[PDB]
Amino acid sequence: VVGGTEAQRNSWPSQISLQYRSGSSWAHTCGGTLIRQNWVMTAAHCVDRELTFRVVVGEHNLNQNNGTEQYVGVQKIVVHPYWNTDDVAAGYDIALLRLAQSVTLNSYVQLGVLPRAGTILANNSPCYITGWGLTRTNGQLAQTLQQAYLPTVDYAICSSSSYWGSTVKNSMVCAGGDGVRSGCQGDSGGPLHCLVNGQYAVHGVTSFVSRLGCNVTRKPTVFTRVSAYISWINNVIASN
Ligand SMILES: *C(=O)c1cc(N)ccc1[C@@H](OC(C)=O)C(=O)OC
Repeated sequence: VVGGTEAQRNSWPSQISLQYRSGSSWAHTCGGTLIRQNWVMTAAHCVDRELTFRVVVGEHNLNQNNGTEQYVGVQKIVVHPYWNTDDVAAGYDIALLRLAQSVTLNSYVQLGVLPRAGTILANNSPCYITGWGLTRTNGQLAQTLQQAYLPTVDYAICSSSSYWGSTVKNSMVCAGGDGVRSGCQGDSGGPLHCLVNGQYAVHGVTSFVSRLGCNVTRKPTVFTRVSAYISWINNVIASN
């Protein structure tokens, strides 16, 4: 997260760290959202590599023991059938991770609330991006969970030429694009939490920023629109 502020410990308790085994250590790669005590939602992109992955719930500082962590193995990964590694701008940047165990829910560990199917937000809707990603373009990961206020930008503006054009599809949410605040690599997979009827709900799974840089005026961060996937997400869980 470019241009963000440290989050309070308990603000975003559905945030996870997606980590891979890196020699004899574990490194953060992605975010995600805990959606069931045994299921995480992230981006397909985050699991293109055939690596050994773990989930961290209740994470605040990547490098220090918070006294609130739970560390859980990934038992099965289910990527969207239409995801293609070579075409992110096609969309379907969505994955569901089944965990090797159910996590215990407490103040640091809650489920993410998903929108109703089909739900589209109005332009300039109040949303936050969270995550441990890079804090400048070509910079380094954050140690503590960062948040940025990132209002939405509706599809008609986002798909205009001076924005993303045709790169962006109505299966995606765009948010931000001020030049100052963004998602950045390491936030892929994470949540875009948006305030609807006085409750924060996860409308976005972080997908991409510009090759030109993370914080680029009129290049909003692009999310997979969760409301487009609710039938698929339910259909996976009921059967897996
Ligand atoms: C996501 O964590 C990530 C990581 C790496 N190494 C490259 C790209 C990405 C995505 O970044 C974000 C901000 O989502 C990405 O831009 O995918 C196209």
